[PDB]
Amino acid sequence: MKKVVTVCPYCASGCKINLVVDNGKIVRAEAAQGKTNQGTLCLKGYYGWDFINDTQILTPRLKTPMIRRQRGGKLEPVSWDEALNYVAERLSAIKEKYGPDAIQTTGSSRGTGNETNYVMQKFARAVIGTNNVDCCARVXHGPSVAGLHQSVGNGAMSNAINEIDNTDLVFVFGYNPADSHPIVANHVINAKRNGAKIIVCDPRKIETARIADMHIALKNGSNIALLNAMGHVIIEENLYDKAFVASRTEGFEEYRKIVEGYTPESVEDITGVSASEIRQAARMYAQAKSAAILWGMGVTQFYQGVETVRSLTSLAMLTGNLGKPHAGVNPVRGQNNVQGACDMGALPDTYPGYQYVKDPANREKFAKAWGVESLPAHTGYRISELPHRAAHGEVRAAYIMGEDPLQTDAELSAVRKAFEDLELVIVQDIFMTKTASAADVILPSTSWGEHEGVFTAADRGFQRFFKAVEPKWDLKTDWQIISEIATRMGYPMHYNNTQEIWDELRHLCPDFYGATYEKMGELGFIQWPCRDTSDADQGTSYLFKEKFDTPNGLAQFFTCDWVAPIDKLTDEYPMVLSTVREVGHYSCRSMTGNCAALAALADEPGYAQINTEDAKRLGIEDEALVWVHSRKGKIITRAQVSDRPNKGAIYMTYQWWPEYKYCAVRVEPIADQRAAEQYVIDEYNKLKTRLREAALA
Ligand SMILES: Nc1nc2c(c(=O)[nH]1)N[C@H]1C(S)=C(S)[C@@H](COP(=O)(O)OP(=O)(O)OC[C@H]3O[C@@H](n4cnc5c(=O)[nH]c(N)nc54)[C@H](O)[C@@H]3O)O[C@H]1N2
Ligand SMILES: Nc1nc2c(c(=O)[nH]1)N[C@H]1C(S)=C(S)[C@@H](COP(=O)(O)OP(=O)(O)OC[C@H]3O[C@@H](n4cnc5c(=O)[nH]c(N)nc54)[C@H](O)[C@@H]3O)O[C@H]1N2
Ligand code: SF4
Ligand SMILES: [Mo+4]
Repeated sequence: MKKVVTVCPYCASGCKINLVVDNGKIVRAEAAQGKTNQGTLCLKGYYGWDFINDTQILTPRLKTPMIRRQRGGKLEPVSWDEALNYVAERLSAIKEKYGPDAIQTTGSSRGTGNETNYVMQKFARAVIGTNNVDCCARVXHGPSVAGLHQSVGNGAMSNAINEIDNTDLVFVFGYNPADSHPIVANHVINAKRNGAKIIVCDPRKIETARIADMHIALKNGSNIALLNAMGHVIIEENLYDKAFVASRTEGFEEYRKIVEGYTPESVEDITGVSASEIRQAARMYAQAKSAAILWGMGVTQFYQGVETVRSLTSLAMLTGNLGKPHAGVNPVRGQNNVQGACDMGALPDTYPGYQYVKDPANREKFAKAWGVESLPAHTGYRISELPHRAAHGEVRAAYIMGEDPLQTDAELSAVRKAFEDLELVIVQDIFMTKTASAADVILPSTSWGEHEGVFTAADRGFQRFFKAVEPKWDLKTDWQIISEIATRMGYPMHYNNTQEIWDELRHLCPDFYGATYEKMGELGFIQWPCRDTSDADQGTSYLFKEKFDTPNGLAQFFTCDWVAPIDKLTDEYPMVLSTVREVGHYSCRSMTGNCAALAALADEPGYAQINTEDAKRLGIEDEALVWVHSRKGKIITRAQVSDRPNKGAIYMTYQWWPEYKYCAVRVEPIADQRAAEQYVIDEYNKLKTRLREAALA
């Protein structure tokens, strides 16, 4: 019996886990003394390791490569040699004929690791010769990045997760850590425990709200309105940090100009918050010696999402809550490694280390390092643009690794036809997902407990995770697959281990250079920038101490006018629909749902939080399956009646097989519940056998 140290592959909290191995199998998992979790794990880290053993509760783990040698296809098992040769040849042929930009590749924000993301972007750039690399996941706060990037020059959490504990005030906005990042919620509770004030801006009465000094339950979608009003009060009452605004920012006057009209009274009906509440929240935020803002999707998944991010960052600027510890602007994003995949350059406009491909010097260094004449300089296509690029014949092949767009992208039928429009779709995954079943070629890889690497936690903290068990089938790591394809296409690539990949990149990225494997060790948490390999350099806790990373080093102010959501509530669709998380289960459902204990927790079709009062009116009972109506939309879900959601809006999840946070719908009860249940079991059985029939063939 031995314990192998790893990092949770669920959410970005970065909890260290000791996987206990006995014989050649993982026996159980227990918390380790990581930087962030310090001996605590939530339900998913504790029980979510089971999926590695191919339980088949939902879908089987991929065991062999496959090729569908005819669109009306029999996806048939094949040797690695046939798969790899097939891909390298198709890609070469597509490239020569239509050009490198005719192929699209994806990074992956899950259990694969940073190293393989560096290998895929290298593959796209040095081998195919395109900048078409991108992560879907990087919509975990896609808007956050550039939005935040224009205000501050860096889209990362400005301060450490561990710095939260000592904030004087936590400003939670469109963020529900209790379900989303359990271990980060603990840091917030500990902050309150150390004596911090807490303000929660959220429509729903989430867990955090109950410990909050002030719960600002604004109306779904009234974001910029309240934000402008708060900025208004802060300036009106002279609560801003003038010295800071003068020496470190730009844009005050134009911001001030706009927020002027946004008096608290003027926005009481739009936000549904009383002016005194607004003023009080604004003063509490302004009065705190140090305040930290944490946000999530309730900010980004809105048309005015990108605006709200910059609008919040402005409050932080106004109050000089940047450049010091226990403060900051902190988008706590989703996946265990959404941060890493970005840090590794799995983006169409930067090499790893946030070294823009548009810089001739950056290209010179990389092209030299990669032993290549020229590296493309123009931005690549974004994975979100696939349907469109495929339809118009601009991208002829998609190399999708560790993503499930045929389950996760909006209006999935769109991606089904893109797949239909593409000449070739390669899907490299760990499970027979809906996306994998639609592919032309499946390339099976190792999973999280079967390989090693590094992940970057929510706050840019690099961490090592180790291989705890061998794959039981003939699998290759994602980077071995890409490397061999690269080699068969004429570009020599092979690595003996992930440290070979890491050291290579360390040498090509100044801000990552000091974070050696040794420094990270089994429990080191090293936040970049980490420039010197010397033990004296343990990383950077908070960003912007001296300057701001914007071209002229000053943060940039911004807000705009509040604009009501696109979905007009009607007498026909009187309710607002918004999605939300819940522990137990995790996004894609492929891992969480293939764990015996976790699958026991989540029911099909899944819940829809409905407000006690709303339900009564509509004649909807708790646990009762229900109908949710929209334009060209009707979904069946189980009602979870409660006082938590706010009257007028229902909150479903999406972890079941664009202004995503606001949608006008009409919830209606079901009479023949028994005919509804059977329908659900029926559809679920159908999909399950489908995927099974695809893999087990
Ligand atoms: N409609 C809609 N679209 C969205 C969002 C939304 O909420 N709604 N949100 C955005 C956000 S925040 C996110 S997080 C994304 C999420 O969407 P995706 O990026 O698709 O994320 P997952 O669905 O978690 O898919 C990860 C896949 O990688 C596979 N995988 C896991 N480990 C490995 C590995 O080691 N190797 C390989 N090759 N594969 C592996 C898993 O089995 C799974 O199939 O979508 C974004 N776009
Ligand atoms: N258990 C579990 N945890 C997860 C995941 C999972 O699948 N399961 N997925 C991970 C991933 S990939 C992601 S992207 C994150 C997403 O997690 P979060 O960023 O926490 O996002 P949600 O819970 O979807 O929405 C956050 C909050 O925004 C609030 N909100 C909605 N509309 C508004 C608004 O108009 N204004 C304001 N102020 N608030 C609003 C909602 O009530 C909700 O409480 O979770 C991650 N953690
Ligand atoms: S908080 Fe997140 S990273 Fe930690 S054990 Fe739970 S799912 Fe894993
Ligand atoms: Mo996400």
